[PDB]
Amino acid sequence: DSRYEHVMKLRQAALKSARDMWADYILFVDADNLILNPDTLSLLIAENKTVVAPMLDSRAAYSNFWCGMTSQGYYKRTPAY
Amino acid sequence: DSRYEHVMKLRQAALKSARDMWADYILFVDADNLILNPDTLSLLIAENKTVVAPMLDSRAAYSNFWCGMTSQGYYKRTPAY
Repeated sequence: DSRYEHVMKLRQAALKSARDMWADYILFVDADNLILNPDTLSLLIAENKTVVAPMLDSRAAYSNFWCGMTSQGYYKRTPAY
Repeated sequence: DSRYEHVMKLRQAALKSARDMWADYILFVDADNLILNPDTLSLLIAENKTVVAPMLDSRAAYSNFWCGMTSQGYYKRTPAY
């Protein structure tokens, strides 16, 4: 739980630091997320939605978007996955 | 001629602190002009031009915009004034 707390605090500090620089957008890459296609940022920016997140592939079913949380926020597959 | 070169050194050192902060627009007001009509900033913003300036008034003909430079950048009263 200390690691969860630290990650939350660090991301919150990043967001706070991106509001005092008067900056549109804040794109949160992480360690291993290989952003291959060079035009990712332009294609996300030119779409005008508040929180958008491209769908990265993988080797198996795993990806980076759910389709439904049941009662306490755990995966529930919905046939539109 | 030793005061001018301390005037520019205080604007060219201001137009540089509004380019490293990502700040649209910059309003140069010298502490001698009465900014009366409280909607001057919105009315200037909504005009969408590169360098725009309100036409303040004064007791005599002198206002803050010329209408022609002759050869050496000194006033010439074009009949459109």
